[PDB]
Amino acid sequence: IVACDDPDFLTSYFAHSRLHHLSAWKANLKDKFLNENIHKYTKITDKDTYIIFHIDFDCFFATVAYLCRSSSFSACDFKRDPIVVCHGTKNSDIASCNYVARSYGIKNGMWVSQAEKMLPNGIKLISLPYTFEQFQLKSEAFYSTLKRLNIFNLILPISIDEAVCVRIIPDNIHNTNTLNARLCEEIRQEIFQGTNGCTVSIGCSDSLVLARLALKMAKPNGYNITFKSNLSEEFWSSFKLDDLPGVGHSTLSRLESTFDSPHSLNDLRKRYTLDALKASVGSKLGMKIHLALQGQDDEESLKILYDPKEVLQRKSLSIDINWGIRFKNITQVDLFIERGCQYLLEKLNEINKTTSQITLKLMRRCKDAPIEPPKYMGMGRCDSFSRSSRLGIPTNEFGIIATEMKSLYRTLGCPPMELRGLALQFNKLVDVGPDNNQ
DNA sequence: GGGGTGTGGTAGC
DNA sequence: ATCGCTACCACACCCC
Ligand SMILES: [Mg+2]
Ligand SMILES: [Mg+2]
Ligand SMILES: [Mg+2]
Ligand SMILES: [Mg+2]
Repeated sequence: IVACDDPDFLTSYFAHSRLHHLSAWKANLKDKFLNENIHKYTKITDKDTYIIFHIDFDCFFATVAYLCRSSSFSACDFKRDPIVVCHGTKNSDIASCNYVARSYGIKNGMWVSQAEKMLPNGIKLISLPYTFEQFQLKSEAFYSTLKRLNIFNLILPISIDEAVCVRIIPDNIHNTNTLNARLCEEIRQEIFQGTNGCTVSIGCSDSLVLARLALKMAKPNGYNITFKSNLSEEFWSSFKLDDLPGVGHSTLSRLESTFDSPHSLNDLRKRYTLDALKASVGSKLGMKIHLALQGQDDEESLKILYDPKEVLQRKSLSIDINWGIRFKNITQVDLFIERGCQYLLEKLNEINKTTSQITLKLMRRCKDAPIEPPKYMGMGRCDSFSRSSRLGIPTNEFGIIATEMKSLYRTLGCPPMELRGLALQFNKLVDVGPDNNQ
């Protein structure tokens, strides 16, 4: 047990946090792409007609944690048992659940306690531990396989378990559903072999948004090919409103209020107007959804194809610790802030940059919220506060940055015992060149 | 037209 | 027990 005032807290928390792993893995994949392409020009031009293959592991952590499970779980059956990956037994996040579990309504992000109640009696939840190194090794085999196939002009990392793969079609060549199905089946088989038993699903289309939707329709362990020319009511009626990229719970609530609770993308596209859309969820998001309901990408989403090097380039650097934060005095808070700045500057030096603007954000216990929340060591119900500061000169100096971060904490006025979370941010990064004379 | 700030939401497991 | 990260767009609202 490592408490937050222990010097090892940051190391231990990040070693156990799957959300930290997800972000660190994604950051590393983007840096790797930039390094491998520093002298290449595989970007998509206006002259290119392309097919998108959106490829994603099915129930990634659950599949891999199963395939690598310890001898204690040897009898576990991936096809018949409801399986989750999680740390705990009660108010612990289900990071991933297999499709047996999902047949009872269990979802990624659910607490174990909530998921257990959806099982009929006699049906036992199997909880597997995280296998983080294995997750990374399987993802390595995934990206290795995608490259080795020599069928994509551009391979964009989305996450540890997901990539957007672009195939350029010469007008020389007549593309067909038959060829696309064969490519999907090749990819699915080669990844199944290369990962020793993991399955991917694939969405294949001529836009990013349709490929994402096709991917959802393909799961589990399948593929779907839906081009703009194949769109139909049957397609749109198959999707929930929050199946649309960019539509989470808050946008969903607004759409349901404005449009009389649509229950499918078909309902929505028959009811909406562009203007009512923009009024409900905002102008840019409204335009994105409007175009999406046409099967079309918006300008912002297309930038990753036209200029992947710019989109994938890191523009900020931060840490967030909103779990296990229980400090008794300002001395201990300040030491934790110093430890966090040390960690961030190590990352900042690895990428050979300085920073010209920093932010501290905190979570503070709501005045009427219990001191110990339902989730062990959780932040609970909180109010958020943030404050930023522009540095005079771009710098990587601990003394300057840590001192200003601690000043920023002081100006937010949160008593140490009320603190439930801290984020430390370098908002603007500046290159370091060969000329540092003045 | 340019700039700034803090806040909100989403994305992957 | 339990590990509720983190990058980045978009917004509302302020200044010249
Ligand atoms: Mg998915
Ligand atoms: Mg997946
Ligand atoms: Mg994924
Ligand atoms: Mg969505």
